[PDB]
Amino acid sequence: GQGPELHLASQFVNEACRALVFGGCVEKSSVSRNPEVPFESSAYRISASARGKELRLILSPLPGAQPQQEPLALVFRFGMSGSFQLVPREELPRHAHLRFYTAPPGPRLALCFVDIRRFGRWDLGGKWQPGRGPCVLQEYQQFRENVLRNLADKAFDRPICEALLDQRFFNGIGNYLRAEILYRLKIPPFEKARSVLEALQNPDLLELCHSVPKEVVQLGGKGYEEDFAAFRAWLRCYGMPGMSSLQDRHGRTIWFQGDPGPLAP
DNA sequence: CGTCCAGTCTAC
DNA sequence: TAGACCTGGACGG
Repeated sequence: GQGPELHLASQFVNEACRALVFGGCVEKSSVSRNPEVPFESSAYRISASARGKELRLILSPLPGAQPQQEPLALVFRFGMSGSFQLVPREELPRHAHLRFYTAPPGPRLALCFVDIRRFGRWDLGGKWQPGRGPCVLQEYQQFRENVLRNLADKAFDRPICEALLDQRFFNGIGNYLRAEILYRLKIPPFEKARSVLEALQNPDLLELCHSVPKEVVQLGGKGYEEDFAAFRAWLRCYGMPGMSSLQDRHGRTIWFQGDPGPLAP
């Protein structure tokens, strides 16, 4: 996921787990090379929040939960294939690498971090990855100033479609989003980042870095395969017939119309 | 069958 | 940076 997927997952966790109570340990799959989660509680609630391409779960024990314990936070990055699912306890998906189990009475469910390709990671702190800029979805004003007040940075030397994946500055922006955003303004992908942003020191590029991911979040769907049909209709550029497409210098495909721009490999 | 396609993260 | 890290779906002999 990119920002909208992390945001929708955080919403899913909060809605699904709102009236659930978990107990037991946090079971990690043998196959997963991420950390064991050292947390056991007779009774705990799960909640989520998102910031850019990161999701923080908090495990919060109830009054009286044994053993006595402070709440524990985990931060996930999803990679290419990461998702949350709430399934029956006996019918865990293939590639569920982290499971939290409901306590009884009522049906015995499992909240699972499911990650086919195992690119997703998690950490025992609750701290956002330092270096990551403000969330384009929830911290717009901070994200926007953080760009304009650092155009001198060597990252803005690169073409605009490469800078747009720099998570120090576009925390939440992924491959489909850079395609869709530039297509709305018809900005050539291999225009020089500093030149495109100096030109605004009309929704502009930084406004669309907020508003376009927001359009995806308001669509809902995406696991939270039917409300993928809507999303695939929503795309105007990325992967769409009669669209130009090159590799950026890190070998990532950028979709666009017409003029590729001055720095085009 | 077979090949190619879909965000970090860390060590050269 | 450039390569590694993984699985499954899509498309082609």
